[PDB]
Amino acid sequence: FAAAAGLXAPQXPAPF
Repeated sequence: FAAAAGLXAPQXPAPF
């Protein structure tokens, strides 16, 4: 769970 958030997070801007 924690891992998921941490690995995803830097790509949050991408759809933008």
